[PDB]
Amino acid sequence: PAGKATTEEQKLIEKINAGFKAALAAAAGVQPADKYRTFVATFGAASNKAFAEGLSGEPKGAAESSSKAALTSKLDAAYKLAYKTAEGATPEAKYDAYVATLSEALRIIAGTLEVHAVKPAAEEVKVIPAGELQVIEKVDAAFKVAATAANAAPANDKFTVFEAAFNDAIKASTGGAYESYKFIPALEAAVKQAYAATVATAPEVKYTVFETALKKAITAMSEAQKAAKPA
Repeated sequence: PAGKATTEEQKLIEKINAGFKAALAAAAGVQPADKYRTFVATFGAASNKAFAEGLSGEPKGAAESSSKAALTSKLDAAYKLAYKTAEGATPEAKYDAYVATLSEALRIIAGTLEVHAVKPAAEEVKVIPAGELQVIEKVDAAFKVAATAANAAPANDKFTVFEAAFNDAIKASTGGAYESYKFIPALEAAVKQAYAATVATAPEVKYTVFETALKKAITAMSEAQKAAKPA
């Protein structure tokens, strides 16, 4: 699990620079001669060292050489292509241009070997479901003032009071937060039954159903705090 992020190529590409610098750096400061032999002959050793240090297999992937082929094919291609151009390049600056050419070719490889994942909207959890359940404490309490102050109704407006405090009390205390019965899903649908039930129901528990189901439903949701039954 996330054992390693970088790879031998990506990781090594930073080390080969030192080998190359030893050769490229040695190119200048020396006599007009011997500057050519080292640039071509020292590169052989420098590239061999990285390759000799990039020894990897990774049987997990089907690729065995293709992964390293990209590094060497492009690396040698630019090197040989960059040098080859020097032969045709204008003697006005064929050597400086030649050396500069690799650096760019060599630098871009670091940009082409980048994972390049970029996955907008990877689907992340905005909020933990375990929380926001505690607020049920107030909901259960605030429910009382809805039950009594409603009961005082003369058999009229009784619901209105609930719809008043239920929608208000929840929002009024927390106006700037969860403005609407959403803090805990299921209510939006489950509540809807209330109007589907308190219309055609036996004439005896018409209110009791409303009192019992709401309290009962909210209680079940109470057990959620104990355990959210996580995978």
